[PDB]
Amino acid sequence: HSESMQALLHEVDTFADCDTNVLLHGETGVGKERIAQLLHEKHSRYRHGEFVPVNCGAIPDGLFESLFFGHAAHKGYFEQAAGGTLFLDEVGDLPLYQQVKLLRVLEDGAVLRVGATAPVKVDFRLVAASNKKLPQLVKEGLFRADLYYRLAVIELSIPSLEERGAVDKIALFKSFVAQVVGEERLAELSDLPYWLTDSVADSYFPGNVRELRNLAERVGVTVRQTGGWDAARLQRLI
Ligand SMILES: Nc1nc2c(ncn2[C@@H]2O[C@H](COP(=O)(O)OP(=O)(O)OP(=O)(O)O)[C@@H](O)[C@H]2O)c(=O)[nH]1
Ligand SMILES: [Mg+2]
Repeated sequence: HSESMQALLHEVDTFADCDTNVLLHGETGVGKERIAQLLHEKHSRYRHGEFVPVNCGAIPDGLFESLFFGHAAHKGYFEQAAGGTLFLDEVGDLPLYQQVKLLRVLEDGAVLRVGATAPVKVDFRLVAASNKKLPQLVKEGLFRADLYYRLAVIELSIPSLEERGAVDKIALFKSFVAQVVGEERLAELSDLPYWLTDSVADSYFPGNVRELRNLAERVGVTVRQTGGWDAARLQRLI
């Protein structure tokens, strides 16, 4: 890995095993959910519960209540993350009202299942992630200051691929390709063409590691289904 990743994983080593809330920063596809899964499985207690991922930017207002609090039957995300870790991706995309309901769950430590009269305690580790400048959203009143100061305790910054550099881009590409083709079959084929890795290293990935994994999956499947490195087929993919 590069220096950015080693520093980041060092932060993870320091801060994984404790109950404090974590806020992850980074562009789309840098690997924020992977980091949250790391934090989950390096927690000594919460590792035994479920990892519950939630994209707050794909929840329609009509279903927020059902999806988060459940029904008296449906189990919401809070109760699904009992003894585990809740990953709140795109937390900045929450509307203000849903921000307030979340902060009230976080402060009181309980949820009311829709259609119930007694609230039920809840215990989970909170990892939230955003790709936006949350403090500046708070200055504009698009994000609530109470929720922010409750979320933004352990802050981690996940580097982009352009920050990680060409050596890390090429190593990620190669391990993804090897995972798609099989290291043993890769051994029985020609070497990976140099123009391919050069092209990878000199390309900008807006989608960061998601986009790069997609490219390596297309490459690996082409190789797997044709039995070699077709330069026309591969060239089409760049
Ligand atoms: N091997 C490996 N895979 C990685 C690494 N970083 C990211 N990935 C993978 O690349 C993809 C990135 O997806 P996520 O981790 O969910 O990305 P994200 O940053 O949460 O994206 P957003 O949902 O847009 O915030 C996944 O398939 C990850 O497992 C890395 O350092 N090593
Ligand atoms: Mg995600």
